[PDB]
Order: sequence, then structure tokens, then C-alpha cells
Amino acid sequence: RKGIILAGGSGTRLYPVTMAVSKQLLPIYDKPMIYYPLSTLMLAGIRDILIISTPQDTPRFQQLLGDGSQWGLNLQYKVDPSPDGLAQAFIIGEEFIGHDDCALVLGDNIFYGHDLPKLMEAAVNKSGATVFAYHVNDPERYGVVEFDGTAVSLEEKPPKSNYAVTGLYFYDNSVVEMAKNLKPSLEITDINRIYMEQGRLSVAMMGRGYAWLDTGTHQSLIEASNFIATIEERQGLKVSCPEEIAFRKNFINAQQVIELAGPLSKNDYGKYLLKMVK
Amino acid sequence: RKGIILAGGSGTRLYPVTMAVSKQLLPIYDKPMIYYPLSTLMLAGIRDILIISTPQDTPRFQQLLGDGSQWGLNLQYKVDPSPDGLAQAFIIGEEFIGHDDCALVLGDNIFYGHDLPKLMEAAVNKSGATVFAYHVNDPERYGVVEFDQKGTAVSLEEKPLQPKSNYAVTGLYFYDNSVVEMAKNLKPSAELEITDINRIYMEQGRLSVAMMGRGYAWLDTGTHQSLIEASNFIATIEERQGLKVSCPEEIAFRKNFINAQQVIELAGPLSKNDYGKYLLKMVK
Amino acid sequence: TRKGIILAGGSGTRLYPVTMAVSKQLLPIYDKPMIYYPLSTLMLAGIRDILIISTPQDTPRFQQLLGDGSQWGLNLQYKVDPSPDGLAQAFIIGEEFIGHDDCALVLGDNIFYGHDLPKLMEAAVNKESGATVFAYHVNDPERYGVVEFDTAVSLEEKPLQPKSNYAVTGLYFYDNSVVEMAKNLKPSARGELEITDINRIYMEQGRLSVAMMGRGYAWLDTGTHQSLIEASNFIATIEERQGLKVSCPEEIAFRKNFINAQQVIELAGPLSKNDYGKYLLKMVK
Amino acid sequence: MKTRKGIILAGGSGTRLYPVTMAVSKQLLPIYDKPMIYYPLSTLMLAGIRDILIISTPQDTPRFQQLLGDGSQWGLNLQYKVDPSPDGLAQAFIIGEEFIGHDDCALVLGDNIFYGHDLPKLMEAAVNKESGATVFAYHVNDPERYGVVEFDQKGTAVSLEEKPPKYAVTGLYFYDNSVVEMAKNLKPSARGELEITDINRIYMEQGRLSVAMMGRGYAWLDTGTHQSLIEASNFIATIEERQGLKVSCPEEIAFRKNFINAQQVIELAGPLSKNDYGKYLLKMVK
Ligand SMILES: Nc1nc2c(ncn2[C@H]2C[C@H](O)[C@@H](COP(=O)(O)OP(=O)(O)OP(=O)(O)O)O2)c(=O)[nH]1
Ligand SMILES: Nc1nc2c(ncn2[C@H]2C[C@H](O)[C@@H](COP(=O)(O)OP(=O)(O)OP(=O)(O)O)O2)c(=O)[nH]1
Ligand SMILES: Nc1nc2c(ncn2[C@H]2C[C@H](O)[C@@H](COP(=O)(O)OP(=O)(O)OP(=O)(O)O)O2)c(=O)[nH]1
Ligand SMILES: Nc1nc2c(ncn2[C@H]2C[C@H](O)[C@@H](COP(=O)(O)OP(=O)(O)OP(=O)(O)O)O2)c(=O)[nH]1
Ligand SMILES: [Mg+2]
Ligand SMILES: [Mg+2]
Ligand SMILES: [Mg+2]
Ligand SMILES: [Mg+2]
Ligand SMILES: [Mg+2]
Repeated sequence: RKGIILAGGSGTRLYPVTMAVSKQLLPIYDKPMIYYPLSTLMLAGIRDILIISTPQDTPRFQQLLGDGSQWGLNLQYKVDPSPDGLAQAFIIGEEFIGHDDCALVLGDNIFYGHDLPKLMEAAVNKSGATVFAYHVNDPERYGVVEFDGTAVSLEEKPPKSNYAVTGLYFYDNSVVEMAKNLKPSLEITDINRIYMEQGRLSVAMMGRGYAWLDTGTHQSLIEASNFIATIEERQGLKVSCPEEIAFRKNFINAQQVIELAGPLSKNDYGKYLLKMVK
Repeated sequence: RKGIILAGGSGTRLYPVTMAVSKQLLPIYDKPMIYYPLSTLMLAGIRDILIISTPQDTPRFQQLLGDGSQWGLNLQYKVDPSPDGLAQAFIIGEEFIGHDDCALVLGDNIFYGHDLPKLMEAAVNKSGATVFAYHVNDPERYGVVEFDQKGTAVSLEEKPLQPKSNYAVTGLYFYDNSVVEMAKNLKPSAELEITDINRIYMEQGRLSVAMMGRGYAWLDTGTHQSLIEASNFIATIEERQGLKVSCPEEIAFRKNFINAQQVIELAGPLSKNDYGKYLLKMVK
Repeated sequence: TRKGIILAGGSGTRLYPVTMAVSKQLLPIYDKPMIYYPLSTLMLAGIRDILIISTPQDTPRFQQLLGDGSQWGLNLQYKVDPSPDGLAQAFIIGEEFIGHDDCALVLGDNIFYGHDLPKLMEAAVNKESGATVFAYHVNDPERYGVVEFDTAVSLEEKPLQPKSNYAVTGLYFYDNSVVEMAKNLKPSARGELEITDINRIYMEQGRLSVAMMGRGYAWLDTGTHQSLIEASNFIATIEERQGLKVSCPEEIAFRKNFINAQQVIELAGPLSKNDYGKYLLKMVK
Repeated sequence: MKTRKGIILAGGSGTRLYPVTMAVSKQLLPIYDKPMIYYPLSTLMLAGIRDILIISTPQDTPRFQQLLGDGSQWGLNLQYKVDPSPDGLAQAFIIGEEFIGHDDCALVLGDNIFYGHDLPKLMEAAVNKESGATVFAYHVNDPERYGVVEFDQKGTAVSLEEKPPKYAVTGLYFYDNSVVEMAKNLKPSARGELEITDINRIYMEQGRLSVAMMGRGYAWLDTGTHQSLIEASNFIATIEERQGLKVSCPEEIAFRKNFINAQQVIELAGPLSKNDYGKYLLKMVK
């Protein structure tokens, strides 16, 4: 079970807060933005993860995350000169991927939903690819998919559907070859169409009960932070807390939780971890 | 007119968001935290500013702020090995300060108030020192000052298990040149303490207190909680009252540190969001 | 046979001046009057016959809002009380309404949220005998009824030295024997028939279960201006980000087949100038 | 004599707000810690207006009286008139002809919330205008939804388009005595309503309409929906908590303008002593 996190980009819409800080290290309430797409991968049972970022920020991620062994993970890093193409992920990560299937998630994508893990299990347990769709109200702004669970149409910023394609994708090994033989528009949407034309593209539907934030602007960033702070405070759970997820899925034990909770013992984050482990 | 911004520290209460990012580069809504104490200095007419930070973060501030010439400022930088003592600021910055008076502001202090500039003018136009007091509800947690009617300080208790006032001392201070010598001859506490320096001035009857009461906001960005409160406050004021708080480009323009053409060039890289657009609207 | 009581009186004096001319339980929690929440909680437990107890002055205001509840497939009845002390006085005022049946009791300003709350409530309804109270973790047990459980072990109303972090919430399930308990109950020191006394009695008899609302559950008390705006923010946030409504009686009545799509559409008519009416139309297609 | 007078329009159905307005008047809904009507009322107080007519529905008018009384507790004279909800906001000057008499008159909508350090100065100017009318304009981003005004540099209005866009006209107006006669000789609009906009145009055609500009630093909330209601509440809670002041607190305003003294403040603060509202008032008087 392998996955890739795309954690580069400029976040230019976010100036000036991204002038000296990577977008994916901005706080979403009490956690760095990257904790979220990472937790999404952990929740799907993915433990070997390649993080692709900029030359300048990649060291910052390593300082934050290390090799991920503290959480029972294997984290690797690859710098890209940020040449256009999100589908370039499968090229940069060809070695990492090898012969295995692969999930891909954007570093600024925030997913929430009690049933997301089941949805992701199905996508892992699939040949072909699974994309995740989310009902929006402004399909024009997003890649739109129209589906049967099999995809019918795919229009990058059209609207034949209310469903936007999200930044979470599941591929079988054949994607690496697709990416390598892909003509520049390198677009993930093109790759996804290919699968659809082959009748190998399923669509996981995230409807009522799911939240999906894109952290485009200052506005959505503060809305995301307010959402996480609200859910956590009112419903007594943490969202995308890697230590908690690592513990609940037995990637690590209570003793390791306690050691990790040490440096966090000055705030509610460390305390929550101690409560949890008793 | 000179000032110092203390922008180091660990921000350990803020783990894990400060593990790989300096506290003073965290966003307060649409701006890096350091824009705020910096704007406070600009609003007092201070244009020559020394930023003291850590070895690791100082480069990050330079990448963000440069030499400040884009805003009509002169920004200099000094790394400190973070040896205990906030009053060590006057020692690290002895050369920078020279013979001039000096203001000092903490990098995580966020001040808001229509009349703050007038308050700061008075402090700049003073011998002695001016501290800024803010009415709190839990004086026990803060350095507390009890002052006279003339504005002269009477008492100074760093975290009084027994408070004599509701007024906390904030992280904004104005000193005359004599502070450099005070700092140099200061005995370490049970750290070189800004509170000790402030007492010295008070014992000399040279310490005024600027009062920030009704209409003023003062946020300390201690925790995750206060950080999200600070961000919500800024977003709310800005959206409902159509003004920006602590926007250096706007302040630079309004005080003629720069002209409209320079504003427009700066607004270019920001044109994908409301920040850039606000700056263009402003210059027409 | 499934019956419930909503306590919707009181002064809400902490809430002056907003409660000077408006009942606390008619204050908006985002897009709904406060009373929709505890009412929906009852509906979710399958309770359809509900007695609303309130003040002389406000009872008419509730009736104007809610009617007899037939629009939602319910039977709502009303009883005015002179606010004689005692929340446990509910079982006395409602003795006739209750008759021989079991009974649930909810406070008019209690707001419960949780995907699994309905299952929790099913279990409490399906309890042959005894009572079920609902516990929630609070950081200041001192101002709440405090429970310690195995079946309950200890109960203290506003304990100076609380023995646990678990507050007893304003949602209770009783068997028919509660009416007699209430009638033979001695007023407490403050001169009030106390729900906590009643709950202790059940516990002393080894008949008191505790439903635990832990991770995933929200419980708001609308004590102050602060908590009121927090509750509203919570509801607005959940609804907007997760595309569901919390405690929307029309939705609940439809999903549990108390009413059909045609009735939903008629009810959605007067609400068609806002998202609430539109949500109901979307729902029914 | 010349009496500063004002009218608050506090009826309507608030149908956009169902179901929260099914059994509660819109203007009694809380905006954070105060009934909605405290805000437009405070706006009037801040302009020195102390004689105020509150026009509302048959059903709600008693609820306002229970809340506000005759206003003497705050140094005011409040009077009430119930209208059958007949078409026309400009009908205010007809219903209130007797109340107004020979005086000038301000008019404010019961769901309008104004905030701004300098609002009082703006309002002083409008009260001190010897003749004509003053409307208050607010820069919006969607002029197409609001009455729009286009004005000169002197401050004189040029154009007035009810939902055009050539600045929205807000629900705060200042008139001289001549408005009563304008209202009485006004023809109903196409929707059969006596329109404040028609009245305002008349003044403009006469070159007697000034425009007070509320730009940077001013907030204006309309409490149209559930959304704006919770935004207004958040705004008031935020400003109050972060900046240590209350917005549109009548007791505070009455005290600061000497409508009442410290002893009267303390008596009023008594029933509010279980919350921060009562405590704020006690702190204030020491
Ligand atoms: N490794 C890498 N990742 C990228 C690059 N561009 C974007 N990403 C990541 C960042 C996001 O998490 C995700 C897509 O987000 P966006 O494209 O909206 O972020 P971007 O940095 O472009 O923000 P911006 O469009 O400048 O406002 O992919 C890139 O050139 N290289
Ligand atoms: N240059 C420098 N600045 C510092 C140092 N410690 C704190 N500061 C700055 C950071 C703050 O803006 C201000 C005082 O804030 P704090 O002491 O609460 O920040 P600190 O990083 O200690 O956070 P923490 O106490 O670890 O939660 O002074 C230091 O060792 N060196
Ligand atoms: N029928 C009736 N219901 C009441 C009475 N007192 C309180 N309730 C309701 C209102 C609440 O929904 C629930 C308990 O809430 P509270 O006792 O905190 O409300 P209360 O009106 O006392 O607010 P306050 O204590 O004045 O701030 O029981 C009463 O005297 N009669
Ligand atoms: N006395 C009186 N006042 C009214 C009437 N209609 C509206 N108002 C007040 C209520 C508001 O504070 C102000 C204008 O607000 P709106 O017309 O948006 O409130 P309305 O109740 O019509 O809300 P709605 O349009 O039904 O969503 O004038 C009325 O028929 N009679
Ligand atoms: Mg992009
Ligand atoms: Mg600090
Ligand atoms: Mg209560
Ligand atoms: Mg209307
Ligand atoms: Mg309106």
C-alpha cells in the first residue's frame, strides 16, 4: 500500500503568508496543513508514502515529519524543480512505486467523514482507478465528473454534474506507464480520462456527511481552521491526528504515544493523546 | 526614530505548528504574524528597525521582508543564540541604537485601536520610558502595573499572586537612550528582565504608563486558541468595516513612505487575492 | 405508548435582556427556534406523543409556533405551570398525560448531536424497567449533576467535591414507576422536587443505567449569551460544511415516515424564501 | 420648541426568517446579547434623539412595550403606534404625523445595524442641516441588490435607482418637517406602496438631498437572513470581547450623554447582574 503527497507549489493566492512559509505548513487550527492529507492516507492503511515538494520546503517537511517511523510509517522525499504537471508525480515516483498500486493526494486537500475509510477500502480493494467526487454548488470552478459507479464524462472546468473531482486518487500500477506515455496538455485529468475511456474508472461519492475543504484562499483557510476547531471542541474528537490514527490502527503502541505526547504536553493536543491512552 | 522587534523564541506551546515554522511567520488571517508588531512600529513613525531572531528563522524573515526599502523602511537583522533575557535586546542592539531613543515590541504582540498612534506619539515625544497597559480580567497571569493619575507608575509585580491593578503590561515599550546602559549594568534575575529595567525607570520616577482601555484590542498569541481568535478578529474587522489591520503597504502609503506607483508594483504579486485588490482600490 | 415531556418554561434570567420579552426556548439556534432541538431528539427516539410544559405567558407562543404537531405526524399537548419549584414536578403535572406508559423527559434548552444518539435512545426505550440517564464529559463538573458508573454508582447534584467529570445531561428515560416516585418525593433543601433525587432512588434500587455520550457527541447547554452564539456557530458550521440539517423536524418526520413527500412540500412552502425550505424540496426529490 | 424626534419601523413579517419569526418578531431576535431593536434605537440615541415613535404590528407592539416601556429608564420618551401593515414604508410619516408635529424627524428601520466611531459626527451634521434631507450611503460590492445613490462632491445626490448601477442607501434617514406633507401627497408606486425612495427623489429633484458617506471603518448589517443574523451576532461578540466596548448598549449611551446618572445605571444593572452585560455597566460606573 503506497501513496504520494504533492506538497509543493507556490500558493501565490496566499501571499503574503506563503512568501516565507510553504502552504502545506500553514496551520489548519492546531496542525500543519500536511497532517490532513497524510492522515487521509494513513486511514486507508497506506504506510509507505512519498512526499514530493520544492527544493526550499522539502527540508522543512523533513524537520517536521522525519522518516515517519515515530508513527509506524515509511516517509521518503523527492524534490521537483516544479515543472508543470501534477501527473509528473508518477514519473518522479516511478522508482518508489515499482510494481505496486498507488494513491495520490494533494497536500492542501482536507477530507472529513465518518465513512471515508470504508470508501477508501473499496478503492484499495479494486484494476483501474478510483476518483473521489464531492457535490458542489459551483461545478464550473472544478473538474467535473458525470457517472453511471463508472465515470461517463470528465470536463476540466466546464457542467454535466454537480460533482467535483477531489484531490484524492487511487491507481493500479498501470498509471506509471500512462504517465510516461502522456502528452502534455502533464494532467491528472488526462490520465483519469484514459482510465474512463477504458471503462476502468470508478467514482467514490462523498455526499451528505462529508466535508471537503480546498485551502485556496485566506478565506477558505480560516474556514477550514474554524471547522476543525468546532468539530474537535464540540464533539470531543480530533480530526487528522496522526498519533491517534497510528495508535488506533496499531502502527504504534501506548508507550510510543506517551513519548510523542511529551513535547506536546503544554497544550490540549498532548493532553488529548494522554487521555486517549488511558 | 528606532525600534526593535523580538522575533525569536521557540513557541513550544504551539507545537506541532511551530516545529518547522517560526511562530512569527504563522498567519494571523491574511498576514504573517510579524506584520502586526511591525505595523505598530510604522504607525509610531519608526522607520529604522532591528529584527532580532534565531539563526534558523532569521533567513526566513529576510526572505519575507528584505531590507524593508519596498515600504520606505530600513530593516536590519541580528541573530541571537537565544540566551535567556529579553532585556538582552538593548545589548544585542547597542550599535544599532547608538545615541537615539528606542522602542521595543514583541514579535507576537498584536495591537489594535483607532487612537494607538496618538498614544505612541506622546511616548515618542517624551526622557524616561513609556509602557503600555491593558485592562485584563486575570491580572495574575501578566506583569501588572499600578499607576498614578499623572500617568506615573507606582508598582510592578511580575505575575502577582496578589494584583494591585487590573492592568497588564503589554509587549510594547518606549525608551530613551539611557536604557542601553541600564541593560548593560543589569543583574540577571533568579535572565535579563525587561521588568527589572522598567522598575528602574519607575524607581527614578521616569516611567509613564499609556493606558489602552475601551476601544483597544490586545492579543497575545500564546496558544492555538488565541491564534485562531486573533485570526477571526482580524478577518471580522476587515470584512465588516472595510479596512485592513496592520497592512504595511497601506501604512507606508498613508504616511508617505512610498507613493502610488510603488504601491501598484507591490500589489502585483498579490493580485490573485483580496489583499492585492484592496491595495489597488486604495490607490484610486 | 412512546411518550415524552419537554420542560420549556423558566426565566432564562442569565439571558437578560434577550429573554425579557422572548422565551429562552424560542431564541434562534441558527435557523431554528431552540425548542426544535430537544423536540427532534424526542422524535429521533420514536416518541410521537409529547407534553410541552411552559409558562402562562409563553405557552401560547409555543402553540402558535408548533400547534398540535399533526403537521409533523405528532401529538403535542400543553400544560401551563405557575413555576412552582421542582423539575421533577413534571411527572406530577403530566401524570394524566403519562398514564400507564413509560416516559422520556428532556429540558427545553438541551441540544444533543451525534450520529449514534438514536441507537443510544433505542436501548433506553427498550429497557424493560428502571431509568436511563445520559452522561457527557465536562471540564467543570461542579455546576452539573455528577454521575460515577459501573449501572450508576454515585449521584450528586452540583457537588462541591465532584467525584467524576461526567455530567448528567437533560435527557432522561423513565418507566411508569416514576410518577409514583415523584408523588412521594420530599422537597429538597432549596424547596424543590429534584430530578436528581428521583434518579438516585432508581440508582439505590440498582435500576439506573447510564448511556455514555463520548467521542463524536456534542452537548450544548444554552446557559449564557456566549454558549448561545457557540451553539448557533456549531449548527451553522455542521450544516454548511457537511450538507445536513441538525434537528430539522420536517426532515426527521419524513425520514421516519411520520409524513410523506406531499406533506413535506406543503410545509416547505412558507419556508421557500430561504435555504430551509429549499433543503426540504431537494430532500424530497 | 424644536424637538429631536425619530421613528423606528419595527413591524414586517420577516418571512425570509421562518421559522424563527413564526412566533417571535424579527426585531426581538438576539443580535448576540441584545434584542435587535436595541441597535437602531441606540443609533437614534447617539444622534441626540430622545423622543421616539416605534411603529409595529398589533401582535408585536405589546412585546416591544414589555421590553422597552416608555423609555424613561434611559431618559427617553417612547411612544407606540400599531399599523395594519398597509403598503408603504413612507406611511411612517402619515402614521406619525401627530407625533412629528412641526419638528424635523429621523427615520430608521428596526433591523438596521450601524457601527462606526464617527457615526455620531455624521449624524450631528444631518440633524444640523437647516432644510432638506440626509440619506446614509454605504459602499457595497453588489449595488444591484440595494437602492443605489450617485452623488456629487458637495455631497448632493445626482441619481436614485431602486435596485438598478451608477453606494447603497441605508435604512437611516433624516428629514425636515416638510416630509409629512410630501408623504401625504405621495402617489403609491406600481406595487401600491408609499415608497421612501420616492420621497428621497423628491428631495433630490429639489436639490435638497445630501448624502452622508459611510466608507472605511463603518459596518452596516442588514439582518435579511439566518446567515446575516449569525454574522451580525459574531461581529458584535467579536468587537465587544476583543476591544472591551459594547455596541448599541442603551444604558451606556444614556449614561455617557447624561440622560441618566450613575445611580440609575446601578438600578438598571441589577436585573442584569447574572451576566457580563450587568457587570459591564457596574465597571463602567466606577
Ligand atoms: N510538487 C509540486 N506540488 C505542487 C506544485 N503545484 C502545486 N502543487 C501541490 C500544491 C497543492 O497541494 C496541490 C494543488 O494545489 P494548487 O495548485 O492550488 O496550489 P498552488 O501552490 O498552485 O497555489 P496557487 O495556485 O499558487 O494559489 O498540488 C508543483 O509545482 N510541484
Ligand atoms: N530573539 C529572541 N526572541 C524571543 C526569545 N524568546 C521569546 N522571544 C520573542 C517571541 C515573542 O514574540 C516574545 C515573547 O513571547 P514568548 O516568550 O511567549 O514566546 P516563546 O517563543 O517563548 O513561546 P513559548 O513560551 O515557548 O510558548 O519574545 C529568544 O530567546 N530570543
Ligand atoms: N416548566 C418550567 N420549566 C422550567 C422552569 N425552570 C426551568 N425550566 C426549563 C428551562 C430549561 O430548558 C430547563 C433547565 O434550564 P435552566 O433552569 O438553566 O433555565 P432557566 O430558565 O432557569 O435559566 P436561568 O437559570 O434563569 O438562567 O428547564 C420552570 O420553572 N418551569
Ligand atoms: N411597521 C411596519 N414595519 C415594517 C413592515 N415591513 C417591514 N417593516 C420594517 C421591518 C424592517 O426593520 C424594515 C425593512 O425590513 P424588511 O422589509 O426586509 O423586513 P420584512 O419583515 O419585510 O422581512 P421579509 O421581507 O419578510 O424577509 O421595515 C410593515 O408592514 N410595517
Ligand atoms: Mg495551481
Ligand atoms: Mg507570548
Ligand atoms: Mg440550562
Ligand atoms: Mg419586506
Ligand atoms: Mg431588511
